[PDB]
Amino acid sequence: TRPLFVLLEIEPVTKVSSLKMFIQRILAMCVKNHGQSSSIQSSLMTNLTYFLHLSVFNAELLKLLNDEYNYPQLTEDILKEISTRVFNAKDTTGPKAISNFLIKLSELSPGIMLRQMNLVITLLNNSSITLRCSVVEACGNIVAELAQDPQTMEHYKQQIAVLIELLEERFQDSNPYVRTKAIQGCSKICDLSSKF
DNA sequence: AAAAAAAAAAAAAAAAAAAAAAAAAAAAAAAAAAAA
Repeated sequence: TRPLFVLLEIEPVTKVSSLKMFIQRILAMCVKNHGQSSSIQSSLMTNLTYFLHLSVFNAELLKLLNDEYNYPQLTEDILKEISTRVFNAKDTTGPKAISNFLIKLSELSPGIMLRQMNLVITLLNNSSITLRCSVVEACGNIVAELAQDPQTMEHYKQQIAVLIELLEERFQDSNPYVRTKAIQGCSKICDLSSKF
C-alpha cells in the first residue's frame, strides 16, 4: 500500500481515470477484505491534510466502499476524526481540502455520512470559514438528495428536522458567505414543492 | 574722533514624524473559452 500512496502524491496520475479507478478498488479491497481500517484511514487523512487534489479521490473511495463493499465504518471513523481534528492558525490548505472532501462526500453518499452528522455539527463552532461553508453545503445537499426516497425521510425524521432547523437559524452569522451558503441550501431544498 | 569688539533683533534653510489618503493582498462569485 505504501508505494501507491507515495505515487499518488503527484497530480497528473490522479487525472487519468483508469489508474485512479484501479487504486480505488485496491484500497477498497485492502480496507474490506484485509481489515486494517486504521493505517489506511491515517494515510488518507495525511494525504488530505498535505494535499488539495486528493479530496475527490477520498470521497470516491468512500463511495465505492459504501456501495459495493458495504463497509460504512471507515467513513464513520473518518468523519469522527474530521470532527475532532484541530488546525493551526497559519495553514489554510488543510481546511480547504477538508471542506472539498466533505462537499464531494455529501454529493456522493448523503446517507452514509448523515449518521455521524451529529458530531460533525460540533465542528461548526470553529472560526474557520471554508469548513463552515462546507458543513452548510453538505447539509443542504444531503437533505436535498435524500428527499427523493420517502423511506429515508420517514426513517430519519428527527435528525433531518434538527438539521433543517439549524440551517434556518444559520441565516444570521458574522460571515456573509455562510449566510449565502445557507440561502443556497434552502433554495436547493425548495427546488421541489411536493413535500415540506 | 575714528576704529575694533560684544550684545541683540531679524532672518534663512534644515531636520522631524506620526496621521491620513491611496494602493496591494487574499478569498470567493461570475463570465468566457477549451475538452469530452
